[PDB]
Amino acid sequence: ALLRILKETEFKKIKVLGSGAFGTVYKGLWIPEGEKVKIPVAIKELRNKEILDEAYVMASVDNPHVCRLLGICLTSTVQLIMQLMPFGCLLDYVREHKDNIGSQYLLNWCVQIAKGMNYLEDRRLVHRDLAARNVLVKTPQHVKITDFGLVPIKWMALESILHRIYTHQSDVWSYGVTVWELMTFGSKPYDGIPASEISSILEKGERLPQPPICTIDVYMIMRKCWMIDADSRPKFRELIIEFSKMARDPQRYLVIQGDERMHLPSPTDSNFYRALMDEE
Amino acid sequence: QALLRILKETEFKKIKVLGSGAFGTVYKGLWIPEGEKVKIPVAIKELREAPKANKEILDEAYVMASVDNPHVCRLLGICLTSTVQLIMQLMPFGCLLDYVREHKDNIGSQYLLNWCVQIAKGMNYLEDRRLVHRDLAARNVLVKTPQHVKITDFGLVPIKWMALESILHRIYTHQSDVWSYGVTVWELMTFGSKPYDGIPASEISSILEKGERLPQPPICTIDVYMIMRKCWMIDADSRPKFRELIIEFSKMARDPQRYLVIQGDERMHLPSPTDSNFYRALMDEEDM
Ligand SMILES: Nc1ncnc2c1ncn2[C@@H]1O[C@H](COP(=O)(O)OP(=O)(O)NP(=O)(O)O)[C@@H](O)[C@H]1O
Ligand SMILES: Nc1ncnc2c1ncn2[C@@H]1O[C@H](COP(=O)(O)OP(=O)(O)NP(=O)(O)O)[C@@H](O)[C@H]1O
Ligand SMILES: O=C(Nc1nccs1)[C@@H](c1cc(F)ccc1O)N1Cc2ccccc2C1=O
Ligand SMILES: O=C(Nc1nccs1)[C@@H](c1cc(F)ccc1O)N1Cc2ccccc2C1=O
Ligand SMILES: [Mg+2]
Ligand SMILES: [Mg+2]
Repeated sequence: ALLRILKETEFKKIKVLGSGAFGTVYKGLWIPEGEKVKIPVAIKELRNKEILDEAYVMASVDNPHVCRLLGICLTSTVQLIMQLMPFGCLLDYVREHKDNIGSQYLLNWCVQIAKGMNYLEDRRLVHRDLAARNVLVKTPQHVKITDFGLVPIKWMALESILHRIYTHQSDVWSYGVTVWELMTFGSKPYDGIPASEISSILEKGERLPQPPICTIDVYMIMRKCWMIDADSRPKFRELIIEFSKMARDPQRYLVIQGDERMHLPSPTDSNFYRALMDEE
Repeated sequence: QALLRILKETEFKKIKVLGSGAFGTVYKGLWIPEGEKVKIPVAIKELREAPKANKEILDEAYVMASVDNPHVCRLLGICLTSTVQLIMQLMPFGCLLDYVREHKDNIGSQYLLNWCVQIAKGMNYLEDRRLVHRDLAARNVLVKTPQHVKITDFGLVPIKWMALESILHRIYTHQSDVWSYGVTVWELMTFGSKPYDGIPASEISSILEKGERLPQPPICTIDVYMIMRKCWMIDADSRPKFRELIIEFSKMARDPQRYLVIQGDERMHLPSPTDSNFYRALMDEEDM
């Protein structure tokens, strides 16, 4: 219904964008038959036709902060088509802007990721791979969650490392690590520590260090996501409220040098961005 | 208002040339948001002739940057260089004239009538905003997707699209726009034929007073051609209103094969919901 079955003669892979746990992402072109136009798309080639049933679920998501699977091609290697995000993922974005971000942008991203994760919770889809690399930037003012519903030890809750149980509260943990990535401008969590040892350091009660720009107010939220008791860590609905609260007074909760001249887009610039690449 | 972004050079680059018109050349361009590594496709119209003049160009730019309708194009930005350059969204399918030419006979009756409805909706919106188009023609109707057209280059010599009272006097009205709307419909129904082909433009004024109009397109039933002819009546106030045209064409679009006789109209692909959602998610996320 909302998933278009494509045939191989309708799209072309052009450039490789990256590789992850399961799949390689290409920049591609959609070639509508009978037409002379070439529309850019993102294609994930993976590494059971029932997969069609899985595809229908991701084609059925409806939220401004959740990516939708647009099409699939099954003739050979399973290929999936979704809208291409020219800004790439949020992780690469925040690294390349380590010097010019701003508290207003950072806190709003936390709101948007929480909104998307709450939507997935309402639909009872567990992400199982939330991380800054799986948050796509449509525009700098608008981020979207991807590759949900399907090796990454440093984002997994303790109950996911020891036992293989992924819950919405396990997603809350990975949400906490995702915020940490943003607040550290794309730092690698537990840098230098082998993944084999992360299981053990968490039971000793060691967490990720406090980001230098974070007040304790925001750091308490992050740490609250990493509590060993899954049912005691925050709910996504609460995260929306807290971060939305902080976004109404951003300089009070994030201490960034020069935070006054690198703030939210002007309405003229917002209208220009929106008419050009974000009309939803 | 203040929906017009004043762009500076070095923020956009002209890449490919798309065409030239009465005053200006349109390029495919790239917007490079400052501080970013991204290349956003745009359409750029560089005018033809280069002070104080750009204060009225700016005043119109603010007006055209403020239109809000699904079937009316919006001016997005302007660059105030020697030659003024204008920025709007790039329509990769191009104008409706070239589209209907490259799909001659390959178009279904359902498509043709829907375009007439949408152009009328947009032209009625411009009337609601008290803006005279002054240049309605199939070349100034852009195809966003095949199911969605938008009006452009409004509110600013094309003798064969002008009402008689515009040729013999520079009087452009919403009712004179109704005339060019009729000529535009004729273009669509003839799959992009040239209007009054073979008659010199200097002589068009005289043939209209003698009562000669554009011929009936072979695919048009008598009902569709009668609307067209009412658009070209010498009495301006006797021509249809745009909202009446919306109602009329909407009625015919609910039974297109009753009003358009097209060979193979049963083998002519119609818009399927799966294809609609795919087109919209990729290039038409706007409300409609
Ligand atoms: N729709 C898209 N548009 C643009 N770039 C994309 C898109 N999807 C993915 N990418 C890029 O492709 C990279 C790799 O894709 P992916 O296969 O998801 O690996 P990953 O997400 O980074 N790691 P993993 O969580 O294990 O999949 C991402 O980091 C993005 O930079
Ligand atoms: N936004 C756009 N996206 C894509 N193609 C466009 C766009 N605007 C204009 N074009 C193309 O550029 C061509 C030339 O533009 P233009 O200068 O307006 O000439 P024209 O509209 O054909 N004649 P006229 O408008 O009466 O002066 C058009 O015919 C279209 O094919
Ligand atoms: O395709 C995906 N991502 C892509 N990156 C570049 C192009 S597509 C990914 C996905 C996309 C989306 F919009 C929303 C949630 C997701 O989980 N999916 C979907 C799916 C269905 C059946 C089997 C495997 C996968 C799979 O891996
Ligand atoms: O810019 C236009 N067309 C373009 N084609 C390719 C890129 S822009 C055109 C226009 C665009 C639109 F979205 C809606 C209505 C319009 O009248 N305008 C606007 C304007 C303002 C001041 C002086 C001259 C012009 C002028 O020519
Ligand atoms: Mg991924
Ligand atoms: Mg034009």
